[PDB]
Amino acid sequence: RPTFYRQELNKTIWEVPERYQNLSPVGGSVCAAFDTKTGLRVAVKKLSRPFQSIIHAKRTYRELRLLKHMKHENVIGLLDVFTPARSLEEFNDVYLVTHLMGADLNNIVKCQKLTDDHVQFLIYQILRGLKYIHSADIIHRDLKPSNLAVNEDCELKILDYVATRWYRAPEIMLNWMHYNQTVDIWSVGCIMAELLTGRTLFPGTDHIDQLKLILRLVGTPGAELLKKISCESARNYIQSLTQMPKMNFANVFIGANPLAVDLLEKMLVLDSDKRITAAQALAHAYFAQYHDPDDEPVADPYDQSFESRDLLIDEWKSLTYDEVISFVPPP
Ligand SMILES: *[C@H](CC(C)=O)c1cccc(-c2nc(NCCc3ccccc3)c3ccc(N)cc3n2)c1
Repeated sequence: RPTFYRQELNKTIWEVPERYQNLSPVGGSVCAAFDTKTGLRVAVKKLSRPFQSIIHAKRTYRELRLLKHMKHENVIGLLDVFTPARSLEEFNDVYLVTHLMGADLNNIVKCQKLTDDHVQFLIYQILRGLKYIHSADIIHRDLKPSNLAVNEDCELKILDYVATRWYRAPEIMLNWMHYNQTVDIWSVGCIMAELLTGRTLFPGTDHIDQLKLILRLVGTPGAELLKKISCESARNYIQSLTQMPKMNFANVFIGANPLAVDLLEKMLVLDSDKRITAAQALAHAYFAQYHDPDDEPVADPYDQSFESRDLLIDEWKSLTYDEVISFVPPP
């Protein structure tokens, strides 16, 4: 068992192993720290009251399991997890340790005009991480520039104002209950567009405007999609709209690499059934410089059956304790 030390930072007490030094607040609450064991700079997240309630406790468990499962170069994983508690009885605090990445894509994009090469590399990496996440039957749902962290070498990792709505797939905006993994592809298309133009592709003021902006680009639904809409409300909306043709994306992204344009056309498809998958996008010619199918790994199957369980706080808490105790660090 390691030796811990205590200290207070902005009206919060941090109790951590001596391994971690120079705790410095950066934003649960998150501190930057020095990992003496590896000379890495790391982010230490102390979870905000993880067992306050059933919903807090299930979330805490959900977060830990997910992070323990993610083992991929383009997805934030867990370097360490600990609690100062010596028993389940006193277990009331959870700390998660991950790589501290320098910046995020929103910082970058707001502060430099990217080259096509650089966009290729960045988008390639997002898709590589998406492939792995999707192969685990996980949907991110919240992809946006601030959820993508980058180091000075531009190595990218997917994490967990830049408004969420601006990256949300139209089927989520319309509230479809059976959306799929390709909602993340829509987000990637919107991120790619912004990297290439320095502009938010669809900066809606509200949900209605967001859809107006979207439909202006991609056109209104055809009959092939309308015959797939199960509910009257959504069909009444679609049939409301001024019949709009799809823009030719070459007239939107003027001077972009036409393979970038082609890829965007394949990402930003209104009908999610016809949207390219992450695996398929990785093999697109746009990423010819980076694509290697022998180094684009899939994940082990991820057991999400706990999502459908209704358990007591103590039960969620104990399960979390177990996940903490059983943690095996990465090499
Ligand atoms: C009906 C009620 C349910 C089952 O939730 C329903 C509500 C909302 C959305 C769908 C639905 N949407 C899409 N994509 C919508 C795309 C669109 C078009 C215009 C404006 C915004 C969004 C679907 C795509 C494909 C299939 N198979 C089904 C879809 N259902 C349904």
